[PDB]
Amino acid sequence: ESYDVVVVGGGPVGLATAWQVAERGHRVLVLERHTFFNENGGTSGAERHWRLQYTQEDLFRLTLETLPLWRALESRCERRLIHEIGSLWFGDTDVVTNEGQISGTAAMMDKLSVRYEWLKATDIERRFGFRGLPRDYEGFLQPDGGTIDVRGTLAALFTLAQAAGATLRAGETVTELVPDADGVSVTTDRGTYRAGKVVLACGPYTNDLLEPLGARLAYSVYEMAIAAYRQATPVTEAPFWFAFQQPTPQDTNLFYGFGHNPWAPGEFVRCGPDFEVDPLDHPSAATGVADRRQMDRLSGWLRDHLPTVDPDPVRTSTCLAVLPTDPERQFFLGTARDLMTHGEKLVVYGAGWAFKFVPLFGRICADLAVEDSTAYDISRLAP
Ligand SMILES: *Cc1cc2c(cc1C)nc1c(=O)[nH]c(=O)nc-1n2C[C@H](O)[C@H](O)[C@H](O)COP(=O)(O)OP(=O)(O)OC[C@H]1O[C@@H](n2cnc3c(N)ncnc32)[C@H](O)[C@@H]1O
Repeated sequence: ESYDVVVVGGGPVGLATAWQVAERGHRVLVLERHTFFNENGGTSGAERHWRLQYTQEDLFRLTLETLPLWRALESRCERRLIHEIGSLWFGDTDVVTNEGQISGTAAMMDKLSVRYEWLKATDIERRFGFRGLPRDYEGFLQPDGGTIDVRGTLAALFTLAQAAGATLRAGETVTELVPDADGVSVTTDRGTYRAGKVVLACGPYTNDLLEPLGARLAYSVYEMAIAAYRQATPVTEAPFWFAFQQPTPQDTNLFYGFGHNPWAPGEFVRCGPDFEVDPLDHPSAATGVADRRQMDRLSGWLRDHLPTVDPDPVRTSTCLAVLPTDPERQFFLGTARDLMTHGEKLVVYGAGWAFKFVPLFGRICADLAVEDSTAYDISRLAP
C-alpha cells in the first residue's frame, strides 16, 4: 500500500492534518498506536484553553488567523467548540513562564487593538473569588478567551476526516521511517507502506522515530497532574485563570484552572499545576497516576487562594505535556529539512501548548505535506 501522505499519530493534530489532506483530494493514511480518542497521550481530559493573547507577536498573529478556522470547523460539525468564558491572567507581571509574561502581553494587546480589563488584587478577589493574594498581584481579563470542548473537537475531526476519505487505522505502531529521494518508507508492527511525505504528530514519541535518522528535537516531557474539584460557593463569573508567580526552589509555582465546562453536567471545575519539573527520560516511564507532591501543592494553593472550590479533589488524572527545552521557543512545527537529508519529506509537529491551534496546525501540516510550503508565517517555529 502507498499513500500521498502517511500521518503518524491519531491525536488532534494528526486527525486535523488528515482531514485537510483528504479534503484537498489526496490519499492519506493515519496510523495510531492505541485507539483514537485515547487518554494516554497529550490529549487527555475534557477541556483546553482558547486565548487570543500571546507574548510573542508572531503567535498572537496566528491566534487571530486561527479564530476563523475554529468558526469554520464549528459550522462543519454544527457544534460550538469554543465557549467564551474569559481568559484571566494575574500575578507577578514580569515573570516569564511557558504561558508567557503578563506585562509583555498587555503591550501586545494594545498594539493589536485587542480588548481587555486591567485588574488589581482587590478586583481579582472581589469578582472572581480568590483570597490572600499578595497586594501587588495584578492582571487582566480578556473576554474573548475561553474553554475548548476537547472531546467534541476530536469527534468532529475524526468524522470529517473519514467522510473526506482518509484511512484511519488504530492499533498499529510505526517502528521506523526512512526518507529517500523518491518518498518515505514506513514500517509498522503490522506491515510496510510507501508515502510521498510523512507527517509526524506523535507527541512525546517523536524522538523515537527521529533518533535512528540522526536527529533529535530539544523538548522535554512532563507528566502533569490534573484534578477535578466540586464548586462549593455559587459562581459570579468563572473564567479560565492562570496564576503567574516566581518559581520556588522545588517547582515552577504556576497554577491554572477553568470555570465549569458549559457542556458538562454537575458543578465540577478542573485545575492543575503547570510545573516543568521531573521530566521523563521516556514517555514509557509515565505512571498514569497524579503525582502526590504536585497534588499536595495544588490542593494546598487552592485551599488558601480560591475558597470557591472544595480543596479535596473528586478525581485526579495525568496528561503528558511536551514543551521545548529552550524557554525562548514555544513550538516545533515545520519540516525536518535542516535536520537530515531528505528531511523535507518529513513534516513534524512536536512540542508546545497546541490544542488552541489544532485547526491551523492541521492546515499547515497539510500544506507542507502536499505542496512544499504554507502561506502562514511560521519561520520562527522551525525545528
Ligand atoms: C498535558 C497538557 C496539555 C495542554 C494543557 C494542559 C495539560 C496538562 N493545556 C492546554 C491549553 O489550555 N491550551 C492549549 O492550546 N494546549 C494545551 N495543552 C496542549 C495540548 O493538549 C497538546 O498540544 C495537544 O493535545 C497535542 O496533540 P497531538 O496530536 O500533537 O498529540 P497527542 O494527543 O499526544 O497524540 C499523538 C498520538 O500519536 C500516537 N503515537 C505515538 N507514537 C506513535 C507511533 N510510533 N505510531 C503510531 N502512533 C503513535 C499517540 O498513541 C497519540 O495518540
